[PDB]
Amino acid sequence: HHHHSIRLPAHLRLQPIYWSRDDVAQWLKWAENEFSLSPIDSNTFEMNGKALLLLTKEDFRYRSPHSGDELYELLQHILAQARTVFDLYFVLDKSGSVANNWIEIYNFVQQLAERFVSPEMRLSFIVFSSQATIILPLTGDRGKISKGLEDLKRVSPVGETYIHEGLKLANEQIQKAGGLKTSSIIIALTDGKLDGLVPSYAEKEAKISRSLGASVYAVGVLDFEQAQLERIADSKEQVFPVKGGFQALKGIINSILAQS
Ligand SMILES: [Mg+2]
Ligand SMILES: [Mg+2]
Ligand SMILES: [Mg+2]
Ligand SMILES: [Mg+2]
Ligand SMILES: [Mg+2]
Ligand SMILES: [Mg+2]
Ligand SMILES: [Mg+2]
Ligand code: NA
Ligand code: NA
Ligand code: NA
Ligand code: NA
Ligand code: NA
Repeated sequence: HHHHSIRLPAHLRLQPIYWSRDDVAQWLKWAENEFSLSPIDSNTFEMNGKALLLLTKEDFRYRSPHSGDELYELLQHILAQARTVFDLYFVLDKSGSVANNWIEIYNFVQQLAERFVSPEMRLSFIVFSSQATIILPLTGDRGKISKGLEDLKRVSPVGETYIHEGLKLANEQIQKAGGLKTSSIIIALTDGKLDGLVPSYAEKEAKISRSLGASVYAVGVLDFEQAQLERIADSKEQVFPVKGGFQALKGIINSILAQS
């Protein structure tokens, strides 16, 4: 049948894997009113969206004898709703300077790759030093992404810090994917210590990214050059320190999700 009209509150339209425990509770309140259900206790599902998605339909029925089957099917319909394809490009400094920090860069990327696993996400991994290389071409195939992560872990840092070459490969793929028609995010991990005219080259390439519609983030490693990262990223609000650990990861995750 094609007579379903499920429109969630705007702030609940993100894929349920990103729902907080409070989001789950709000979804229940919305559903009770939308579907004229009997009262749903606010603690019926004391868990976040990742956990909600592990429950079976039987679990829903046990938790809500009056409404669990309907809520489960509602969730399935929400999961089937089309969401805009979102493309994340990681542009990673493998120069000699960040050699003793490669694992820190890799681990930040792995954490973000593990977060952005909803089916509308596609990831690409690029590394740069004296030359830039696409390690993982843009894809939503989680098997290829896992292989891309294994390849990233084996990188041996060496060479100059020619970040413009890495940004160029993100821009080339964004152009091939549709340019302004795409939803594209670049995440550059670097200390931002650029030599010669590389600052000019990098800022030019980043402005090209923005002319293609992309939003540019910079994650700083080591004693990174904050001002330089601010000129590459869209703004200081899109510059995060890799040293901020979970708080920096949460900050950048929320910022990216808020581009949807
Ligand atoms: Mg509504
Ligand atoms: Mg909104
Ligand atoms: Mg929340
Ligand atoms: Mg029953
Ligand atoms: Mg460097
Ligand atoms: Mg510099
Ligand atoms: Mg999160
Ligand atoms: Na319906
Ligand atoms: Na790969
Ligand atoms: Na793209
Ligand atoms: Na965008
Ligand atoms: Na600027």
